[PDB]
Amino acid sequence: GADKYIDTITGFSCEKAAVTDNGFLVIAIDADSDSGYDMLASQFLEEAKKEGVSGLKGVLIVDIKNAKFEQGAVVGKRIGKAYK
Repeated sequence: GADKYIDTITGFSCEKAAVTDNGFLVIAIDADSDSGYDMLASQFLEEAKKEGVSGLKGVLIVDIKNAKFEQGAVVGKRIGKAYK
């Protein structure tokens, strides 16, 4: 699963992250803008796969300042995205 990867990037290259039930890796950053982070999403997706995280549909970037992490889901505007 993704726990080891998440535990390596948390507080390193993002503030919080989680895999959601629908198969996305959601990464929360201290964003200055409310859109435009697709390139970051693609870099994270590539890195997650390089570190052996399987089964991801994609990476979603959200702003730590407004996202709400719940069990199995993250609520908030996606400020960047990348698909498998």
